[PDB]
Amino acid sequence: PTPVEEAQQKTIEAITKAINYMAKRRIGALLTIERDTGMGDYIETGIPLNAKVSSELLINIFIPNTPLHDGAVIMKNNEIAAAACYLPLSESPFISKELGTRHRAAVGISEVTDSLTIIVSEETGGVSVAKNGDLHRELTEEALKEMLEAE
Amino acid sequence: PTPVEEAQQKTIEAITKAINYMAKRRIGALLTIERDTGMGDYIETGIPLNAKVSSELLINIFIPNTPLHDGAVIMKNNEIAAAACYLPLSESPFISKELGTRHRAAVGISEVTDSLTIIVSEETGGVSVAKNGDLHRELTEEALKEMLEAE
Ligand SMILES: COc1cccc(C(=O)n2cccc2)c1
Ligand SMILES: [Mg+2]
Repeated sequence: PTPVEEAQQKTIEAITKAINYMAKRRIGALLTIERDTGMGDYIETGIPLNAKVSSELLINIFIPNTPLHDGAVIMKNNEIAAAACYLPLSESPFISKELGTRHRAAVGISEVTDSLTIIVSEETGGVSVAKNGDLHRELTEEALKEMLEAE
Repeated sequence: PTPVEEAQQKTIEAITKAINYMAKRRIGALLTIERDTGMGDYIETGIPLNAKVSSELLINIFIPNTPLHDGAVIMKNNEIAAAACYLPLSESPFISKELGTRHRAAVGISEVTDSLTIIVSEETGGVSVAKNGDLHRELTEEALKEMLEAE
């Protein structure tokens, strides 16, 4: 594999390890991966990080009662661009009624970009992904990893 | 002021805001600012960030009982280079005997570099600075700012 491909694999490994840990601990999380539609307008609403990705940094961002935990992390390739970002809220009727703002924000950004957003529920620990206006819930660890690899 | 001057002042303000937050909550912290002596060997022992400085990120790094909080943050060229870094423990017999390994690590790096290290005590929330092999204890906010500006 090329350096670009190896870097992508390392970033996938960092994301999945972080998400798997937050799911086990019921740590709510909202992580949007920019794709070909630029998300600068949303990145600029958060706290700039421009940080190398690591599982450790991803988890710490979302620890409850901390400055960075409310709002979305937006990643650009192999960097965490910003945290505590605003995303627009979807009004889609296909969002389970019991779900809160993180899931609605994820679907919302997925309606106006080609990004992939991962959500961890603080209520159940369930992991979901929003893409192209659809929310896919209750993902296994294997399914999430495959989704990211395909992305 | 010049761009460089404004950037230095912004970073000092971000540091002092984070230190004040951790002192109030008695969150142990260890933050070393690289100066003329290169610290790459110590940076390489931690988790790479190369992140923009913010008080928010500093606070979200230093969360008790997290891997990212286990060691020193090292700053270089107005960025957070890495977190959870190793620093050498001082063997000086002239450090206050009630202080533990955090303060000995700060003094230790200050014995072999021209860096400035800030320490927040998890026992008391007291703020200290290590430079040139000495520990300056029980600093006020004004005292810490003066040290950062002098540095
Ligand atoms: C010690 O419990 C914690 C608490 C918060 C964050 C982490 C962490 O950074 N990781 C967990 C698995 C890989 C990375 C661990
Ligand atoms: Mg299902």
